[PDB]
Amino acid sequence: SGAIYVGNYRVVNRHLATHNDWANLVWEDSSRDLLVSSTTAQGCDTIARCDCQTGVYYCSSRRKHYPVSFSKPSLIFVEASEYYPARYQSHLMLAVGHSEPGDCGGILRCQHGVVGIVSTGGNGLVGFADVRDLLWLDEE
Ligand SMILES: C[C@@H](Cc1cocn1)NC(=O)c1nn(C)c2ccccc12
Ligand SMILES: [Zn+2]
Repeated sequence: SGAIYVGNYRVVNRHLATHNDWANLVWEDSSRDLLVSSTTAQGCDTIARCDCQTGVYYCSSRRKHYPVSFSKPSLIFVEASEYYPARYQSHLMLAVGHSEPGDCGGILRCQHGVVGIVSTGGNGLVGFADVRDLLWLDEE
């Protein structure tokens, strides 16, 4: 589990969105595994605006933050899970790192701020849904 709290937005994995998220919906995209809802309180996270390929992510199944090198956001075929059939996921970045299904929502960050959240994984890989292109998260 986990979310990004920037401005009056909450960014979560679409597959982990709650009824309150759907009832306060700002934007969602199944191909990216992302959903954004509105919040009453202002958040403290800031979004990175860059093309870094090194950063650190939080792994709840180890209670640890790990440094990683990761690929650029791309269209990748992801195997089936209980939340989606096997399909192409867009804006996804891969790295070598430990992960388990409940690690989704952990933040990946670089020197500039938050880069994205854990979305996919297995066999020593972890995949992150990028948010750096969502410029509107910084205003309104
Ligand atoms: C919960 C789904 C969401 C999903 C996105 O694309 C399709 N399904 N993801 C997973 O199944 C999953 N995520 N991580 C971090 C893993 C690590 C090891 C094994 C499985 C996974
Ligand atoms: Zn950066």
